[PDB]
Amino acid sequence: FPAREFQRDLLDWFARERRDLPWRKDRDPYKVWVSEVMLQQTRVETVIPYFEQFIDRFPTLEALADADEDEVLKAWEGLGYYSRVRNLHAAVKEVKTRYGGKVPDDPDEFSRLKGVGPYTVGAVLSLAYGVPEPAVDGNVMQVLSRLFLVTDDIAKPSTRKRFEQIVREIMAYENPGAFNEALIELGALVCTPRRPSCLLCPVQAYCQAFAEGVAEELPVKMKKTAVKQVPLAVAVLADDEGRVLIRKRDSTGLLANLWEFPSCETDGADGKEKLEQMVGEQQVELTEPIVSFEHAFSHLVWQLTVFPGRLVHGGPVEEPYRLAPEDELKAYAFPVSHQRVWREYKEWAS
DNA sequence: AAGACGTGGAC
DNA sequence: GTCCAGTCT
Ligand code: SF4
Ligand SMILES: [Ca+2]
Ligand SMILES: [Ca+2]
Ligand SMILES: [Ca+2]
Repeated sequence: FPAREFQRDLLDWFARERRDLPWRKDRDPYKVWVSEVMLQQTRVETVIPYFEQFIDRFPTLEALADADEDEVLKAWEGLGYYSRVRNLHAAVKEVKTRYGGKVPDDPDEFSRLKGVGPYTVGAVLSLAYGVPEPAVDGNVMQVLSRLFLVTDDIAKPSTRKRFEQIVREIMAYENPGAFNEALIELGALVCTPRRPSCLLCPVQAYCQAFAEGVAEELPVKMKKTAVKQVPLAVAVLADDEGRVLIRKRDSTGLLANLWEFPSCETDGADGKEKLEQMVGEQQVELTEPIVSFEHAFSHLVWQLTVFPGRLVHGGPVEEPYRLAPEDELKAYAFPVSHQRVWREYKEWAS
């Protein structure tokens, strides 16, 4: 494999075409690490405003570590896959507590941190510290599957390990961070899933898939399974003084530690009744439902139905619930589904 | 291994 | 509608 003629060419292309993204302003390990977590299964264009806002709020690792969990989650509100930021928050706290605020440059110690998998180890340490670890994301797997005509299913962990070995074989130990970011940028800008720009492509000469005319069929990936449908009844409960009842989800599993309007997973069966029974347990009367809408997750679809109701206080509002004046709802981090619940509630109200 | 785990944007 | 931008369990 003509590594040098591939490398020199990839990196020259990158020097010319590299996007001036916010996290490329410097090689600060904290800012890099934040961006690499935010970018997990999230497009660059989506990340940009979140990254800018997050770094303004949490300018250093210490700032992030010292912040309240609710503040950090609100900074992630709407980005999706919220355990990323809970893991990052813990990883920074551990980096502060254990390492005094210096991001480990040891791969095993960096990898020991929550949220830091093989991609994030390679991305951060190669960029920040020059450590020659591979940084294999979807872009890289697309590029390598085409270059070396690798047909193994990339859903398999073992496939990713094969790509990691290829990177180690063709890397540029001279400039590891720049090699890694260049391979990713190639997949971002050129070696795209549909209609890849093979003719423009710098490393076209080395592409087995190009020769064979099969780039549009790679990488190989098993079609996704159809997802579960889940009915969800949601109560929007306001008292005479405009405050609304919300509750914090447990830290285990779906939308962990986010706030929501109280909801009961129904089986499509007696929703309004299930909601009234749910609140009584942990005084309230619900009207007819005002809207029904769906909300997609990667692995299930919520079918939401919103029931207005009136709240009469008969005791202390006990955890996990909170009585929030309308003007303070904006302080809490809500999943997009419940942001829409509230929007629909307000539209109906008017 | 393979399901859990969000969301928006482009086909 | 499908596809697509990592890590924990
Ligand atoms: S020639 Fe086409 S398929 Fe091959 S690396 Fe370039 S863009 Fe991807
Ligand atoms: Ca790890
Ligand atoms: Ca890509
Ligand atoms: Ca739970």
